Amino acid sequence: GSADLAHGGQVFSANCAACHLGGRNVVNPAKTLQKADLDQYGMASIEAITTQVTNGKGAMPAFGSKLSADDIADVASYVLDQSEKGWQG
Amino acid sequence: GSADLAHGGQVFSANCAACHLGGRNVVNPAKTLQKADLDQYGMASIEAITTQVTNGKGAMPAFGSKLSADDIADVASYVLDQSEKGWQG
Ligand code: HEC
Ligand code: HEC
Repeated sequence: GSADLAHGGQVFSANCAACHLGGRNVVNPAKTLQKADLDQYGMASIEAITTQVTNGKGAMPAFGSKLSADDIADVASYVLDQSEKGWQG
Repeated sequence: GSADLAHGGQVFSANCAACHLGGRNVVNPAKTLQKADLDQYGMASIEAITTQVTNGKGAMPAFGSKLSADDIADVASYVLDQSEKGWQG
């Protein structure tokens, strides 16, 4: 799949930063995008992130109608990369 | 439509309070459930609220498949009532 990290960061800024700026989670600080939280909840994979972005979960909206498959693959790759590098912001 | 306020408050607690506790908006503080904001954005009517709950908007998830139409009508009635009276919490 698509794994354009820089484009993923753009998708992230346009669609995810409202709730996950800097890798946080303003709606649920127990479920951030930080490595330990992704690991805790089985979310440290492209497949898991793609599914949740596409379909939504709980208070997280779905993005499948607004974003292309490549947009979602890119943002998933961006999230996982940032979690491995330690987020900033 | 259904206008069971106390049931609407239960729907609100289970589905909306993660983001709108006390009539606020943790994601976008310019778009709270306070009367002045609902009035400003044309959201101070039952159908405006039911439509946005049903379809989602921006970072707000959709609920149209997860809640019955009466649940959505009840939560809209609760939101309007609380907004007009003044929220607590
Ligand atoms: C606020 C309305 C959000 C938007 C915009 C985005 N996300 Fe989200 N995210 C939000 C919540 C409330 C949760 C927890 C959902 C639940 O009940 O389980 C999440 C969770 C995630 C996760 C998992 C994090 C973890 O388990 O620790 C990921 C990987 C994630 N969100 C990614 C993500 C993306 C890539 C977004 C933009 C397309 C995005 N989220 C937006 C709230 C919100
Ligand atoms: C966090 C993930 C949210 C959940 C859960 C609920 N809402 Fe929401 N709401 C949220 C956002 C980010 C916004 C702004 C959307 C935009 O881009 O315009 C809203 C907005 C509303 C409004 C309008 C408020 C206003 O115009 O001032 C209403 C009436 C509203 N939300 C109601 C509502 C209901 C009843 C919910 C539970 C079913 C609900 N919201 C959940 C974020 C979130």
